Amino acid sequence: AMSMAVESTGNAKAEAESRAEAARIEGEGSVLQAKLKAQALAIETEAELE
Amino acid sequence: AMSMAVESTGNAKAEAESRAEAARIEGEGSVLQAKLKAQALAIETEAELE
Repeated sequence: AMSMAVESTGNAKAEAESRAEAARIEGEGSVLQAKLKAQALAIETEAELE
Repeated sequence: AMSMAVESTGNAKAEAESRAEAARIEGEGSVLQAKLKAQALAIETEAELE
């Protein structure tokens, strides 16, 4: 029982930390997409402003 | 369990940091597109202004 218990806990922490680390860096990805697509829209309509 | 755990966490951080770094620089891409397509529209209708 405890054998396949640690089996199951690791086996699911597997498909867990997978999507988890993917989430980490897809998130910091959108973080800099934010900082950037900011300066995109921020000055598109700064020239179009004028 | 912990073996395929670190497997899964890296395997998903893979498809994560992929879209993440793509997001980084597609974002800074639109950032300068912004600074530029600004000066595009900013003076199209500066001559058309006149």
